[PDB]
Amino acid sequence: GSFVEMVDNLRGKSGQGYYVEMTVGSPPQTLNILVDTGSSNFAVGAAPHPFLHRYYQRQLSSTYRDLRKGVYVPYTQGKWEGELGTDLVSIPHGPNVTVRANIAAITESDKFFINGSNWEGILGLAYAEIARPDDSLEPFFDSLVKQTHVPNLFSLQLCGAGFPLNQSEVLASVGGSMIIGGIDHSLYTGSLWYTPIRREWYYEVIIVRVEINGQDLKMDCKEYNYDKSIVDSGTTNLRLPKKVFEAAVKSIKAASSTEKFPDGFWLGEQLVCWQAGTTPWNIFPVISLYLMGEVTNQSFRITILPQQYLRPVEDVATSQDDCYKFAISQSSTGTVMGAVIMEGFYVVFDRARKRIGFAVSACHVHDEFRTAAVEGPFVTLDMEDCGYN
Amino acid sequence: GSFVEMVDNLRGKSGQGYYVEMTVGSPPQTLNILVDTGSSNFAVGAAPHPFLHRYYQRQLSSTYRDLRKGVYVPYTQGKWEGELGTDLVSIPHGPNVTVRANIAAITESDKFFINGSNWEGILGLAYAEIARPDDSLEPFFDSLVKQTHVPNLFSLQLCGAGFPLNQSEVLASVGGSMIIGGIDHSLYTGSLWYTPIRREWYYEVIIVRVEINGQDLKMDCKEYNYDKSIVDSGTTNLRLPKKVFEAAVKSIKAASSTEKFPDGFWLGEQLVCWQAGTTPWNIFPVISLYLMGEVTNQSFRITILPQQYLRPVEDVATSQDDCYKFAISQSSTGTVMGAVIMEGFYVVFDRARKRIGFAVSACHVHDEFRTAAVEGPFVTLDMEDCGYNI
Ligand SMILES: COC[C@H]1CCCN1C(=O)c1cc(C)cc(C(=O)N[C@@H](Cc2cc(F)cc(F)c2)[C@H](O)[C@H]2CN(S(=O)(=O)c3cccc(C)c3)CCN2)c1
Ligand SMILES: COC[C@H]1CCCN1C(=O)c1cc(C)cc(C(=O)N[C@@H](Cc2cc(F)cc(F)c2)[C@H](O)[C@H]2CN(S(=O)(=O)c3cccc(C)c3)CCN2)c1
Repeated sequence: GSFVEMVDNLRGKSGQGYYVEMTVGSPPQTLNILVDTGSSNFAVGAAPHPFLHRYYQRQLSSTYRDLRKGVYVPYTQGKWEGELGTDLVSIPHGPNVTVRANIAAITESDKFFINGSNWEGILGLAYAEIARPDDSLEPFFDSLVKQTHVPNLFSLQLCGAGFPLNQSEVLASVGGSMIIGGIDHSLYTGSLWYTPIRREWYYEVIIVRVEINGQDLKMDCKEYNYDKSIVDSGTTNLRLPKKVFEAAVKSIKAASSTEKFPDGFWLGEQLVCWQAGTTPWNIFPVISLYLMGEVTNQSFRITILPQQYLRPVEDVATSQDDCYKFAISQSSTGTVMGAVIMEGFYVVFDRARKRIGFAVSACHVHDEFRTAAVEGPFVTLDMEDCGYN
Repeated sequence: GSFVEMVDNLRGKSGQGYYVEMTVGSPPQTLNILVDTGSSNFAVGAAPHPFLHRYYQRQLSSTYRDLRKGVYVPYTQGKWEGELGTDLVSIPHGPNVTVRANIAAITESDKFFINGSNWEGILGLAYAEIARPDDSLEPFFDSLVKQTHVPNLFSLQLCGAGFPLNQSEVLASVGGSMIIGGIDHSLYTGSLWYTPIRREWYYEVIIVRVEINGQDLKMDCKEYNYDKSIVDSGTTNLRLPKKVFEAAVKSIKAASSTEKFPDGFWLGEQLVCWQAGTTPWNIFPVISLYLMGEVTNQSFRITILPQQYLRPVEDVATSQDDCYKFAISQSSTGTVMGAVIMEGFYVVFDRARKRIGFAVSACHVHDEFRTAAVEGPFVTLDMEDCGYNI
């Protein structure tokens, strides 16, 4: 019911990622690790890097075991080269257990570490199927559950501030909670609705309908999941398949037409600013994503506000204006429900029952007139046809 | 060949540098000078040093003029301290002119002079912007052009032997040509392709694409010129920015994977040897560097062989094996197209038209199956974006 020891154990923000503290080796080497539900490798910087002020020093760990094998891991954003091995790992603000897990010691990288993010590694929480080099390299969460009694489930509450957080602020602020092995009821309001995990590789789900301010985008639902739809804390934006993205932007533009913005804004590249406190939230539409339910021909929906899809950023002039970037972008690899979307909800990755739960987050940003929502049920047919093959 | 007097006026090798003979003072004092397109100061040993068997003696020159000013000049490799002055300078196997130029008389140095190199000074041929102490100290070539009718251009043909040269051999062998004021057609084959000199300080260029055996390295082209790319005869290796180096080595290892080499080899530190005549050139890939062309959206490429990037060295046991060191290394100061790269081509430093020309060298080392090349044109867009801006 409650896991006080794990509540508020996350820090960070949508644009730089959310991270949890972990320790590797003996004696314990503390490192901040990016929580990534969109990959399956546990890797840490293991050599000096301009953006790192600390890294994993294998020669100083008595429990380090060298697997005598290198691995090359590229992501959409960047990539790293690492040396595989194992060591004892713990989560200070997590379950009171120690696990021997696989660790990729990063020796070379390109556009992977983020300057000023405060994290030095990544925690891939997805399934073995997409682990590199292959599925024989057991993911951290799998080792955790196998070696301990911790229930096969974790939940994430990512908290966007709603405004820019400067360097010192983001280091001192609570970014959210990662409850390992349970669900903490204080992190959400209303009811939890579950959508099935279609297949166990990414946390894959199926979107069956999309609305912009109640208006049906009206596309073949297969387009929404081409070539897949995933829940990914390791990606900032809500990324949509090319065809869906173009349709969504046209609709969002139509709904917010009382004000015109440069193309660069809609490309998610340039920011838009308004005098302090005057952001016209009301001219932007809410976005509803209907997800397949656990009951036959039943679906539910999660609704996102512009407070979620417009990401706060500090103005180039550090002025007092409230500025933002459009956090919805085009994808060529399916739908990616990133951090800005997760920030509106408490998300339960129920691996044990092969499902993902959504509930209104106790820390989501909104205004006096609208709120994010998770509602159901709705009658929906042939939802399995929405999945891509 | 329209400049027979300057053809074959160079001696030396990639590992110790190529030098030209010059005279300074009245009466003329002969000295061997390192040809360095990577710096802009003309300086000579002017005091006894263990590695010098001769040096500039100012008190014996009636035309020596003291500028009453000292200067400290450090390079990545080493450094020297000297006293500035001017004197009359000539190049015996060069244009038939005498010019008064600035000369830094080296009185102290650290890791600058090389034992057995046979040179006693350095000729910085780059622009005034990087001259020490500042750009008011006119570089030698600028003085030469201003005081004479020599065209504002020089060309270099650096000739690597393709095998080790002992002390005696390196002293009697022709190391190449420095044509002052012109282009000698006998030093190259095929056509000359020109890339723009981006800015006049180092001889800076812009690389727009890189291939290893035709396979695109596929990096943002800005990486190739971070923070700059230069043509430098004063450096042995092809030096590449950290990330480009890592990518290049990975690809070169992949292409030559039928043979495994120790990390020390790829670090450019230890040599690898093969039984005489059996070097497996064919397992190593050719490397192509695409350079911005003179025409809009057009580029050309220069391709080098392992015969260029594997530098011949004498075996530690002076055996009959053919040994080499990997002559590609990482840099934290941008790309450096060093001597091992220049050895594959005839390079024209066309200062007058702010461009650098490349053509297959008549003396590049190759085998019966592959040759170095300079080919074009290729359609390339947004090349200006490949250049780096601080
Ligand atoms: C919070 O976000 C922070 C800001 C700043 C920097 C990145 N970033 C983004 O918003 C952003 C944007 C885009 C367009 C992509 C990514 C992206 O690749 N994320 C990765 C994790 C990651 C986070 C980083 F911080 C840097 C980095 F190198 C990578 C995630 O694991 C993606 C990976 N892919 S896969 O097909 O490659 C892929 C598939 C299967 C296995 C692997 C190993 C990779 C699938 C979806 N899950 C992140
Ligand atoms: C053939 O090579 C022979 C073998 C044996 C010994 C050196 N060497 C190399 O291969 C080698 C290696 C490395 C890593 C560096 C150098 C290097 O500094 N070369 C210098 C010239 C030089 C040659 C020597 F022989 C000894 C020596 F002291 C220096 C060149 O002018 C470099 C200098 N820089 S700057 O930023 O410093 C620099 C920038 C602007 C002004 C100055 C004054 C210095 C820019 C690129 N142009 C040479």
